[PDB]
Amino acid sequence: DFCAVCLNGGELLCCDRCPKVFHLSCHVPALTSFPGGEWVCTLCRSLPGLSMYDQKKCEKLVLSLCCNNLSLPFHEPVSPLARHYYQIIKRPMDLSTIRRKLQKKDPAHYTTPEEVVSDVRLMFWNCAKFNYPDSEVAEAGRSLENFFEGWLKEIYPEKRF
Ligand SMILES: [Zn+2]
Ligand SMILES: [Zn+2]
Repeated sequence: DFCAVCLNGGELLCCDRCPKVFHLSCHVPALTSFPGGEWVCTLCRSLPGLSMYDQKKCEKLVLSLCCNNLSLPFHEPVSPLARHYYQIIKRPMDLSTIRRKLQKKDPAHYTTPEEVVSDVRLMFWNCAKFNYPDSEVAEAGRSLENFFEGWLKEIYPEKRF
């Protein structure tokens, strides 16, 4: 009943192989039209810039982040009006920036999975550098990073990073 990424209702696409449902633009990659049917989400699929193999793996990683309820504070960039944020944080990073750079036409498209992982960790580092350690946001960032580091060993057991 609820999009797995933004937790809002409306016109939702169901994945056949898992309970998850998505707004078309909340899925990764975003869909621009509905499918006829028998559709499976990026998490349940099989198989310059990223190789097609790494593209799908990094899409699984980024969608796992977006679908986890702890990622909500990190879905969009911080408002540049936000007091002191852009003075402390010289390299802001957020999941809408990561999503966009996963698109192969993007002029800053990722070329290696290490680049994707470096941005994710940059996001967690900025969170802990700016937010009060007992803020709700800082707690969500620490807990989400533990999820991410676990998925990394699951999706790329071989790579060191
Ligand atoms: Zn959504
Ligand atoms: Zn699924």
